[PDB]
Amino acid sequence: EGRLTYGGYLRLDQLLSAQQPLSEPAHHDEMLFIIQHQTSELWLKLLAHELRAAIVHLQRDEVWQCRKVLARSKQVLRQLTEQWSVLETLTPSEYMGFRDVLGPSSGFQSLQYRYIEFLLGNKNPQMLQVFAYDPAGQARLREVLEAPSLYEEFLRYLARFGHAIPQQYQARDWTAAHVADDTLRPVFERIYENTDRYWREYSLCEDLVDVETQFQLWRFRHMRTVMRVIGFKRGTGGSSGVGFLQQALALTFFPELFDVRTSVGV
Amino acid sequence: RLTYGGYLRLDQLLSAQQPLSEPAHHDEMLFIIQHQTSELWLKLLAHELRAAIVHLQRDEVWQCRKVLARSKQVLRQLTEQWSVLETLTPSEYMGFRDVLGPSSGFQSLQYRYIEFLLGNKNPQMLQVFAYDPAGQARLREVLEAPSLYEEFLRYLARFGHAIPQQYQARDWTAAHVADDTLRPVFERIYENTDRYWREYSLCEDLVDVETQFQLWRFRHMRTVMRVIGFSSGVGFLQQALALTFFPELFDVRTSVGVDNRPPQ
Amino acid sequence: RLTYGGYLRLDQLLSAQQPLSEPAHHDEMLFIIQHQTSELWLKLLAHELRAAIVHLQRDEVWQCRKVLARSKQVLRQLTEQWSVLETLTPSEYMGFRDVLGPSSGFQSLQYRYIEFLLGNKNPQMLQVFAYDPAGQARLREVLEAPSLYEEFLRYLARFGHAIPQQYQARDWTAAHVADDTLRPVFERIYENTDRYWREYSLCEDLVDVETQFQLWRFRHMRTVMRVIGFSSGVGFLQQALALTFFPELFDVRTSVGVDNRPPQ
Amino acid sequence: EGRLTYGGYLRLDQLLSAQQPLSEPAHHDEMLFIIQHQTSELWLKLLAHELRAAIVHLQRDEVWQCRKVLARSKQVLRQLTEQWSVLETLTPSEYMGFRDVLGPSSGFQSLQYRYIEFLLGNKNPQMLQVFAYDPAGQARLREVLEAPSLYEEFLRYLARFGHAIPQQYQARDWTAAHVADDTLRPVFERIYENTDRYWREYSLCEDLVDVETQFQLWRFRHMRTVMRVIGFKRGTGGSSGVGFLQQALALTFFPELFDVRTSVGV
Ligand code: HEM
Ligand code: HEM
Ligand code: HEM
Ligand code: HEM
Ligand SMILES: N[C@@H](Cc1c[nH]c2ccccc12)C(=O)O
Ligand SMILES: N[C@@H](Cc1c[nH]c2ccccc12)C(=O)O
Ligand SMILES: N[C@@H](Cc1c[nH]c2ccccc12)C(=O)O
Ligand SMILES: N[C@@H](Cc1c[nH]c2ccccc12)C(=O)O
Ligand SMILES: N[C@@H](Cc1c[nH]c2ccccc12)C(=O)O
Ligand SMILES: N[C@@H](Cc1c[nH]c2ccccc12)C(=O)O
Ligand SMILES: N[C@@H](Cc1c[nH]c2ccccc12)C(=O)O
Ligand SMILES: N[C@@H](Cc1c[nH]c2ccccc12)C(=O)O
Ligand SMILES: [Mn+2]
Ligand SMILES: [Mn+2]
Ligand SMILES: [Mn+2]
Ligand SMILES: [Mn+2]
Repeated sequence: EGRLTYGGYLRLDQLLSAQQPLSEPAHHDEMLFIIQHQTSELWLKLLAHELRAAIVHLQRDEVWQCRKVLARSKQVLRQLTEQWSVLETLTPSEYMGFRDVLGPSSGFQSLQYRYIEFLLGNKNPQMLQVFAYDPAGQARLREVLEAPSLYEEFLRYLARFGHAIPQQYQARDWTAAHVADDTLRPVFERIYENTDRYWREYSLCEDLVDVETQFQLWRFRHMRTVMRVIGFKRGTGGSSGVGFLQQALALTFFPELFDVRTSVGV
Repeated sequence: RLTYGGYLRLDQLLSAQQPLSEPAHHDEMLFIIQHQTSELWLKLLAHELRAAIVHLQRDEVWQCRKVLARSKQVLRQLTEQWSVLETLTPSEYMGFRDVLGPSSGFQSLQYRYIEFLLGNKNPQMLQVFAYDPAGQARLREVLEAPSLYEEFLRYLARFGHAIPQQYQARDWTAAHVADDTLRPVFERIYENTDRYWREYSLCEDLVDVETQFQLWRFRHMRTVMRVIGFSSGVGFLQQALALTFFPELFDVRTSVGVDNRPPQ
Repeated sequence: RLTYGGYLRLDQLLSAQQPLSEPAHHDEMLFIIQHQTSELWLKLLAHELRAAIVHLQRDEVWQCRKVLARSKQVLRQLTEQWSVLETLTPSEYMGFRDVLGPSSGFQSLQYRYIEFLLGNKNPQMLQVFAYDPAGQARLREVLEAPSLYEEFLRYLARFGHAIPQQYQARDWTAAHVADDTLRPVFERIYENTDRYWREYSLCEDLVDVETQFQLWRFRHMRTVMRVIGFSSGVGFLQQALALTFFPELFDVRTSVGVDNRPPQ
Repeated sequence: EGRLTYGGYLRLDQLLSAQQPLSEPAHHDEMLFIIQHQTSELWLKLLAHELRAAIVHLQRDEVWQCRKVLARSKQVLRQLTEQWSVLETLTPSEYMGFRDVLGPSSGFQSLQYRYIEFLLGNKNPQMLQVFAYDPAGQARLREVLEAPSLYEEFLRYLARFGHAIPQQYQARDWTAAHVADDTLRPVFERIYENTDRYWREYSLCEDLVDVETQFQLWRFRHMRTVMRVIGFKRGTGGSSGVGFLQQALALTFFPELFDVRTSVGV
């Protein structure tokens, strides 16, 4: 159909022909497994689309626009987090009926997910290997890898307005994951200590805290779902499974924002 | 097949987002993805509802309930996701709505499948799918088969319930009409849950499914209202809220009351 | 004050659940707690909405938005919690509904406060609170004061917007009537968000608040429908869905369209 | 008003006069702080009410009734978990405006919460000390402490139907928290390996997994909220704060149910 019809515009012939279970005979629960991932991948694509715009707004000092885009980003992350409730209706007995059809593949190979991790700041050049089979996508990942993260662009925004931001944030090896910077503590303390004056900065700090918290919630529900489905069995990717996902919850995108809590109003 | 992206056919899935606006409008991606995620969930919902029907045809109560439990969760995601589209403002929509066609989800085959399966049969709807004789035939099969509700009634008939003989054979293509003779049947079930726990649990599962479906319809309407404002249009969506899949289940609420409980 | 239970006054709070059924019916506790949690949330909502009004009176936009953000979250909890009551079946309710009085949340003072604050003023409602002259007077104060919406309009008037002079002084006890002269005002705001971002963001916050409130009304109605089935009754709840707090905000959707964007 | 009026039935004069902020002047955000806890305490009271009934149903082999009560229990836990989203709008700058008015009190002193923990199996006789000031409530906690938990009643249910349940579960020191029992693995493996036959047991196992998962989600959101409000500052109760809440996520009510995942369909 033409791009002006409902199905043609949405390219449903292509979208709705992408569900191909491998189990033989076809296991009833494999459709859920596939759709759970595909809906997530679509939301991740939208999330990346929105986050990229949030970065551009920050670079241009467009605060309200940045916040609006981040508001939608939070709603998308919330859908990604809420949907785990569907997959939790998948029991170990059902999963073991087709887990074998799956190869040594895993979410590790999710290009879109890695894209988000990179955009938020959890850079990992060593992650470019898993996508060696695909140079095209690998290239797009490299771009974000070599560019300032959402968090670093926020720091650059603060720098443009006279905040005491270290000179290194003007230019450095962006491919290296951000490391907790103690010198940023006084910067955020000032913001939280005078919110009427630094309302723009204050609102953005809380938006970032919201984003990270929602992301961690996604990681937690992910881990808990894996736990109830495969328990402590090793993952098809090669990790310890739950153990590895448990360590992921220890990661932090915006450490200084959480650390400042300990000194606010001291 | 062997890799994450290969198994999930992501090259195909992630190349299905093609905005028409040019210069490309930032908010068109949301418009597309909002529909596509919904279509994927609707496909899963049909997959599960078909299984629920099979379980009823096999007198498999707990299995039917488990499948319906997942169905409720899928309907819940479809309902909750409207919150994302609510961030689409009139200012943003007016920037790309002009390049879009004049259709809506009214043209969704997957959605019509759900309506049909639940019992809201409409032979006239087959016309809109004339362009697709394949999907038209696939939809006609559901149209000619008993709905999820009618299969529940047939299940009840197989176990002593006073289900009218008409439910054994009739023109299933016609949408179910409220049957007052079913009132005593549901009253007996709700008035003796200790004995009719299977039937009672299924009745409540159906009420859950319909209620969640109505919530989807309401959130849909409220989202459309805040985007384009106020048959067809939002008026048609308002009328959809007056539709009911399992009327007798809601009607029985007004007459249940016999107390068959033992000494307490 | 010094201890957890003392500070939260739990001895008082947790001794307020007194079922009337005897023998006590297991499901009456839910009925009570469902109402009490809602009343607590409504109290917080009034607390926040009052603050939102103060911020508008002080031209404090970001503060108003932050308070409204919390208000939306409170309304969301009030809406989501209906899922708990949906597990109350007709079979269970018929076991204790007889000992209950003939009233409903229509008699909720806290709820009426919210309706009034949002603009749905009704002097006649003061009568139902005649038994409580104190609460009647506290409610009358909100009745005689500009609503959250009218304070938003007054804020707009202070900054060059073509707000009618009538909004400077009038009988606030009367519910706001749809004003077509406000259409060009909101069109200008939505057609130049780069300049009117403050106004644009507040307009959308109000649409969010009203939409979430309507979702609460809908879930309320659907829950009542599945418990007791189908002016007064569910018919009255159905009519409540036709009420609107900020009509002009929804109406402008049908006429926005001027494109003031720079070259792109 | 009489118990037949709306306000009289719900005892609103008493319920709505229980919000007494201590800050001076009255801090705007203290009302949220109080109401957030009071709504939670009301849901916890309902949860305990429902869980007690679930236990009675299990003792009487009333499976569908038990499941229905657990379904409502899950919905209540979901409300308790979802509401954290309201409290997350409370920033460090707002909280520090009245955190001082609060004494050395903490959720540790929540009798209703401890009641739930005990009912689920996380027994701790040493926790009877914190409620020494209140012998009345302390007594009610002791009852559940000395009685079989929800999980142990499930095991006793399985025992009544011929499942290979250890004799110790017929009578033992219930005040002692349940310890992971390896001998239960074969019992749950059999259930998950033949769900058509053991559908009753299967459904109950999944209900318990649902309950524990939802409870852990509550613990996680609790911890994340504390993290964004007070950061890594020590709690008013006396613990490390986030660190302590982090260890709480390591606790498990029904270990055998999660451990069996590793051997299901081996
Ligand atoms: C049956 C349900 C699921 C199970 C058992 C499961 C299991 C796992 C395991 C064991 C890992 C660790 C790597 C390995 O050794 O394989 C992993 C990683 C990952 N999974 Fe899941 N998964 C499930 C569903 C999902 C869904 C629906 C998504 C959404 C697209 C997803 C996204 C991811 C991602 C993005 C990683 C990489 C994380 C990182 O590098 O931190 N998984 N999964
Ligand atoms: C802001 C975006 C949207 C607008 C303005 C809109 C508008 C409408 C309107 C006016 C109708 C009534 C029938 C007609 O006149 O064509 C309709 C129906 C429908 N729409 Fe929406 N829609 C939007 C987004 C969506 C999304 C994301 C979905 C999910 C796939 C969806 C699904 C449907 C369905 C399934 C019907 C058929 C309902 C029925 O036959 O009762 N729409 N839409
Ligand atoms: C199964 C239990 C419930 C039933 C059968 C029920 C029924 C009704 C009915 C029939 C009305 C219409 C006015 C009237 O005729 O009195 C009403 C109004 C109302 N109810 Fe519900 N209700 C229930 C639970 C609740 C709960 C838990 C709340 C939360 C506090 C609540 C809040 C309200 C409010 C605020 C109104 C006034 C609405 C308005 O004036 O638009 N109800 N209820
Ligand atoms: C401003 C928000 C909050 C903060 C900063 C906070 C902080 C803390 C901290 C630091 C602890 C550890 C013990 C200590 O050293 O004090 C704790 C424990 C606890 N809190 Fe929270 N809390 C908050 C809100 C809530 C709410 C709304 C509830 C719901 C009633 C709650 C329930 C509990 C419970 C039940 C424990 C005991 C847990 C256990 O023994 O595992 N808290 N809280
Ligand atoms: N972060 C929350 C609360 C919030 C709204 N506006 C704010 C401004 C500043 C700080 C926090 C907020 C939200 O985005 O809803
Ligand atoms: N890694 C998962 C399997 C898996 C989860 N999601 C996937 C998506 C595609 C392929 C495999 C997977 C496991 O250990 O069972
Ligand atoms: N029908 C809308 C556009 C639209 C809504 N939903 C759609 C789905 C697909 C394509 C277009 C649409 C219009 O008036 O233009
Ligand atoms: N219908 C609700 C409540 C429920 C659970 N089990 C039931 C059995 C019978 C009737 C209602 C129920 C649910 O599915 O969660
Ligand atoms: N009005 C209902 C009972 C009821 C509903 N909500 C209430 C709140 C409080 C007291 C009673 C009620 C009846 O017909 O009896
Ligand atoms: N109203 C939505 C979306 C939004 C965020 N910021 C905005 C600014 C202007 C208009 C809309 C928005 C929200 O509050 O999340
Ligand atoms: N545990 C999920 C899924 C479920 C429903 N019925 C079941 C029966 C057996 C196992 C799991 C289920 C729920 O309660 O909704
Ligand atoms: N323990 C919390 C204070 C707290 C949270 N909830 C409470 C309820 C009552 C009294 C104190 C509290 C802190 O460290 O800040
Ligand atoms: Mn059979
Ligand atoms: Mn009768
Ligand atoms: Mn000022
Ligand atoms: Mn005009």
